[PDB]
Amino acid sequence: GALTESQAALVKSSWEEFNANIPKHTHRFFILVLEIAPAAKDLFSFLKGTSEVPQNNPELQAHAGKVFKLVYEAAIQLEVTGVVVTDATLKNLGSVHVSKGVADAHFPVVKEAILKTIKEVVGAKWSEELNSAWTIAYDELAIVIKKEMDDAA
Ligand code: HEM
Ligand SMILES: O=C(O)c1cccnc1
Repeated sequence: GALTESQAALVKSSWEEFNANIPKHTHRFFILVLEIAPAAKDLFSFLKGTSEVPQNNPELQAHAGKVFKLVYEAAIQLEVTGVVVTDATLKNLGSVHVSKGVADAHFPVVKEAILKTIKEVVGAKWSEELNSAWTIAYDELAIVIKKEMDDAA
């Protein structure tokens, strides 16, 4: 697909849709995560000692938002420029993932959790062309973070 002018137009449009509801889309996101992999719970400070995923924990929202922003930004960057640019941020990310005891087999957990979250976010407007466009953008960004973790470990 590549990211045509037509495909990027599709990712931007769908990200704008996600931001429109951070406490929902981010709590869903942690549930999709614990559905796919339960043990992941012990990883997160704000999830430990708890029995369910807190719905209004600011720490938790701030946390999940930041993750989706990072995947959008990556898609536009692909259409316009043709690539994903690795900065300070992407590298610090790689450090903290290792402190917290996170591995690569964890990544398809958080991907499916994000494609499923966006399919849920865009509903009937969903196209093969759009799925293809976020898939392309996650893959391309994960390729970069995994790359930095392996560097932070
Ligand atoms: C392209 C995919 C990913 C992106 C964009 C991303 C982004 C981030 C960011 C931005 C932070 C720090 C948040 C803060 O300062 O507020 C963080 C922390 C963390 N990440 Fe991820 N991440 C990704 C994949 C993963 C995966 C696959 C896992 C494993 C399940 C994971 C587990 C964690 C943990 C345990 C922390 C520490 C949270 C705490 O303070 O207790 N991440 N990540
Ligand atoms: O909340 C976090 O810090 C988080 C969630 C998913 C992936 N990475 C980090």
